[PDB]
Amino acid sequence: AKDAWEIPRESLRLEVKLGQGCFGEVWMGTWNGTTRVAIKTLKPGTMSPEAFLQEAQVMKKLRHEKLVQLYAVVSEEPIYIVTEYMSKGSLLDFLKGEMGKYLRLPQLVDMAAQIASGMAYVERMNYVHRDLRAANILVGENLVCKVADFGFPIKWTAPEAALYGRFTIKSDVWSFGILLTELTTKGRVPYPGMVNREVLDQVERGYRMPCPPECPESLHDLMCQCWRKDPEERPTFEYLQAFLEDYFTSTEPQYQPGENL
Ligand SMILES: CC(C)n1nc(-c2ccc3cc(OCc4cccc(Cl)c4)ccc3c2)c2c(N)ncnc21
Repeated sequence: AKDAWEIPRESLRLEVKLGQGCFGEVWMGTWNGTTRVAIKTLKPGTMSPEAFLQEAQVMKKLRHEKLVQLYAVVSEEPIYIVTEYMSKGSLLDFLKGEMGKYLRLPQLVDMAAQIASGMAYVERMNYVHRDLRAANILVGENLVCKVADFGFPIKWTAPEAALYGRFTIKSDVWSFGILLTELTTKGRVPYPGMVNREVLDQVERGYRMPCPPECPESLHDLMCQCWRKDPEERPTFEYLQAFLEDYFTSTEPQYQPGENL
């Protein structure tokens, strides 16, 4: 028995390959011959309707302009998931690429605000992303950013989650903190020079990334709030959204552009 999200297979045209991997593939395509869409194919060898359908409900229930929207599914294998198309790809490729040159703090804080808005919706609904970071954010026209791909990357993960599996909205706040350094360095790996083992030992004994060049210290404080040892002292996304939305009036009103930020 199938639900309202199902579509017939004839309605999809896959046109350009965009991404690859062990999971499957991602294509840009057309739905019902008239609707630009992203399509994610899954190889028949990989995870079955036992763990597909449990993980489908998440993307079927949650709905917000700052989370990448499900449009349709072909559920019987081979599986196809159809979502909205984000014309600029992942945030990480965006910042690294041709556009990074031109982005400055106002745009970068704005993108942060938007993700914070998406995650504040996840927070209200009592969910947890678990792998929040630039690679899992998509960008569209007019710098619209949307959270994607809800769950090894210990550099983005809060210590309590990486050591004890305590994944909570507060461990997503930590990852947001790291995301802010990706935004403010145009997409560089965090903890540059440090292998994964080095990062746990250091973070656990108090080490935190310093202020990136040309980034205001007030913004690096926000980062340090997200990186508090004690999960419950980290701010909410409601707070973070508000802080970033209001940033240039309330916090940094004499901001003057520089060479990179
Ligand atoms: C960066 C590029 C390859 N890409 N990836 C995507 C993309 C990223 C993650 C996705 C995750 C998806 O969900 C995975 C999944 C897995 C099991 C069950 C369900 Cl319901 C859903 C579906 C489509 C996706 C599509 C994308 C997009 N929507 N628009 C434009 N470009 C996109």
